[PDB]
Amino acid sequence: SGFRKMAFPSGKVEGCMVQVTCGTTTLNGLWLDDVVYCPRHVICTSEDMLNPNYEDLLIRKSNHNFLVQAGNVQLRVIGHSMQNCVLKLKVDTANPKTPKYKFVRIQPGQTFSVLACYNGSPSGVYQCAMRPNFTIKGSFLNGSCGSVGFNIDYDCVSFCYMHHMELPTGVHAGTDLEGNFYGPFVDRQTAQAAGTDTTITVNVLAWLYAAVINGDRWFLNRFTTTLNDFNLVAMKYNYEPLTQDHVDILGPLSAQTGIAVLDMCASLKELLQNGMNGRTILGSALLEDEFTPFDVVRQCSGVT
Amino acid sequence: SGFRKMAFPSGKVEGCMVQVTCGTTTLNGLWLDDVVYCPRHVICTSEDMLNPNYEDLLIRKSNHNFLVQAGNVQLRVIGHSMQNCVLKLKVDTANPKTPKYKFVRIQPGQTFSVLACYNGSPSGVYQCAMRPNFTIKGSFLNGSCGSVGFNIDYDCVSFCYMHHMELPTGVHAGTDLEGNFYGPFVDRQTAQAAGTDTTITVNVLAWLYAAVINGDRWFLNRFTTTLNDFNLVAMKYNYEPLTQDHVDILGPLSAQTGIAVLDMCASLKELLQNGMNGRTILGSALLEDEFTPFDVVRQCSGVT
Repeated sequence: SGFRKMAFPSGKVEGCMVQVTCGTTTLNGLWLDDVVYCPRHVICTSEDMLNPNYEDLLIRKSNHNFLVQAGNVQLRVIGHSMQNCVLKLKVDTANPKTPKYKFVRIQPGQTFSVLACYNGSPSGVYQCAMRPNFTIKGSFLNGSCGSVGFNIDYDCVSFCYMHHMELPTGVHAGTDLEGNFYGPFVDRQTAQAAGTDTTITVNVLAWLYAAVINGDRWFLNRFTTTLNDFNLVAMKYNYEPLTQDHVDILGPLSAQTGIAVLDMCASLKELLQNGMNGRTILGSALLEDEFTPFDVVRQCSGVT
Repeated sequence: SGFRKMAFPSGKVEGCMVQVTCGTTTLNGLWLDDVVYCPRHVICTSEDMLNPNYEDLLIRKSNHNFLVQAGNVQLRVIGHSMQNCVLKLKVDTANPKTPKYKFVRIQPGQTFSVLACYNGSPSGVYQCAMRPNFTIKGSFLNGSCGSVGFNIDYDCVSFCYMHHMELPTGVHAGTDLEGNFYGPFVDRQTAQAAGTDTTITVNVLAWLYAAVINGDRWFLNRFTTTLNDFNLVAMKYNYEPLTQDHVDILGPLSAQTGIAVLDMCASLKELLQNGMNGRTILGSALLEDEFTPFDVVRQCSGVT
C-alpha cells in the first residue's frame, strides 16, 4: 500500500554523466559508447545566448577545446559534430558503464525521471512529465544543462530529454537526444512564452484509480457520464480532451478495480465542479497529473 | 529555478541490494562488506507473524537455509546472527560495490530517500520523512521488506531505515540498520495504531523559504508573531511546537531571503487560519513538510 511520486533507480544513468567545458562554460554531458552528448550552447558565453549563430561559433572550436571529464579522469576528444541543438563529441574510449539504451522522443503527457547534475556529478533524481505545452516543471539551477530525462524498461534506459533552458517564467525546455527541442522552444535567450498548461486528464484518471486501489475512495459517487459530456467539463477546466484511446489505455485499471472508466470520469467531473472541500487524495490537495496509467500499474504491481 | 521533491541518486545503494530467501519467504537484503542485513521476519511464515518467537524460530535455521543472491550470483553464507529486529548474514565475499557508509538513527522530522526493491531488484526511488509518530508514508508492496532509506553526503551513504511492515492503516514502520524500530512498533502482526500525524513545522517554514526563493510569494504578509504566539496556533493545527533550535536552523534561509523567521511564522499562521483560498505554493495545494532546512539549502544551491 501507499502511492508515491517515484523516479526510476538512477544508477545506470549516473554511470554516464560527465562534465563538459568549452571556454568558460561548464555543463553536463551524457557518455554512451564512444560519444558524449551535450547541449550545443556549451560553446556560448552568456552574451552569445542573446542571438547565437551556432554554425559560426562552432567554426572557432577544435576537438581540444572540448574538455570532457568523467569523475577525475579526462577523456580524449577525437571528433565533434552538431546534430540539431546537441553536440556529439566522439571520444577515444567507450564508456565501460554504458547500459543498454535507446533514444526516444516522448509525447506530451508522458512521464520520465530526471537526474539533475552539476559539473558532471549527480545531485538528485525526481519524476516529472512532458507538459501539453512542451515545457517541463523541473528543478534546474545554472550548471544543470545537459542533465537528462529517461525511463527504464528492465535493463534498457530510454533517454528522452536533455535540459537546455529555463524560460523567464521558471519552467524548463529541452530536447530529445537527437537535439530536437520539445515544442517551439529555441536555444536563444529571447521572449519565449509557454502556452496553456493544460491538465493531463488520462493521468488524473489513472491517479484516481491508484487512490481507489490504495484506500482513498471518498470521491467515488453514484454518477456516470459520456466522453462528450465529460469533455464539456474538461474544456471548461483546461483539461485535455479524453479520447477513446485514453479510455482503452485505462482498461487494465478499470478491470482491476471494477470501476468503469466513464464512472471514474463522473467522479473527476464532480471533483472539478465542486473542488475537494478541504479533503485530500493520496496526500494531495489537488488533482495530480504526473502519473501515467503505465506508472500506476507499474507501481501498484512492483515491476523491477 | 523550480523546486521538486528530490531523492538522492540511488546508484550507490542499488549496488548493495540482494535477494534473501528463507524457506518460502523472499525479501531484500543490504550487502555491505561481507555482511548482508535483512529483516529478521524473513524466517517467518504469514502464520508465524501473528505471535513469533524469533529466538525459537531462528534455532531451526542454519547458514545454508539463508539463500542470498546478488543479481544472478549466489552468495555463500558462513554465519548468521540476530541483532534486535535484523539478521546479519556473514557471507564469504565482500561486496565489491560497497560504498563509504555509516549507519545512523534519524530523528522525527528528518528526510531520507527510499530505494523500493522487490526480489533484490530496485524498482524506484522516492523521498520521504520520519513522521513525528515514527511512521513513514511510503510505497511498499509485499516483497518490499528489507528496502532501505538513506541520505548521502558527497560519497558517504548514511543508511537510516530498513522497511519491515505495513500497519493496518496503510502507513509504514521499520528499523534503523542496528535493527531497532523507530517508535513503538514491533515485528508482529498485531493491533499497532499510529499516534497523531503532526506536521513538521520547521520543514513547512523551510519550504515557504524555498517558495520565496523560487518566485512564489503571494503568502507573504505585513505581520509578525512570537514563538509563543505562533505555538498557540501550531497546537490548534496539530503542528510541532517551534523551538529556538528550529529558528536557529532556519538562520541561513532567513539570511538569504531577508525574511525574518518570525515574519515567515506569521505568514504560516495566516495560511493555517485562512487556508490557501484555492491557490498553490510550489505546485502544492497543501503545506508541504517533507523538506528539511538542509534539503532546501542543498537543492537551492546544487550540492552534488
